[PDB]
Amino acid sequence: DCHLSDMLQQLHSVNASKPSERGLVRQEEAEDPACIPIFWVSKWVDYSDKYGLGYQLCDNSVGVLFNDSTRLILYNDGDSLQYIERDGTESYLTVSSHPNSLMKKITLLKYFRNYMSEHLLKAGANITRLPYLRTWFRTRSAIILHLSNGSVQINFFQDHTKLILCPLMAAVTYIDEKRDFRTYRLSLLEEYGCCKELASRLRYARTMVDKLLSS
Ligand SMILES: BrCc1cccc(I)c1
Repeated sequence: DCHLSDMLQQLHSVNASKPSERGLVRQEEAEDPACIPIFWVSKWVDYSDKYGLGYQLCDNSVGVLFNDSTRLILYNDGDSLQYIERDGTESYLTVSSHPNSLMKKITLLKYFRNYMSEHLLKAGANITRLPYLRTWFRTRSAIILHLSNGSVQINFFQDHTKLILCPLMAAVTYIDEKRDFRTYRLSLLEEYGCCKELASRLRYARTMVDKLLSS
């Protein structure tokens, strides 16, 4: 299930502990820099009416989830490709080899790359295996991005805040409006509690991970 069940369990636990009602809140105490995620989606472009969803990961790699549920990933070296059919079957290729099979999808991918590079701002710019985008959807309030390493990222439209959930670390990273990165250990959030806004977004995240599992 790509650790969705695990993540669901970790969020029910933090939310059940009602961490914004704790009298003596020390959210600063729940931080843990040995849980900082390796990957997250730094930019994305929804062209899903026509071709699909383009994105860039923080390592500068660029991927597309095409409508046919195939994925093409261009590594940060500008040439090496990874290709995933619906089957999940992976294969590796290079741009320079010019594979006749994927000419069209390469061109599309380069368009997405071009657009993102010139027109979009990076997420989490001022801080320091290659997964692909498994699934995604968006509500009025947010886009939800589920990576194949189990990570779930939720980007909120209103205020530009972002959640990155890592079930393997049982951790949450929170990017605020001021672009500040903070990484928390979920269990420690139950103990030290947190602010009302991190709290409501974790309630929203549990509902969103529910939604992923009903599909
Ligand atoms: Br219709 C040209 C095109 C294709 C893929 C992505 C983008 I952004 C634009």
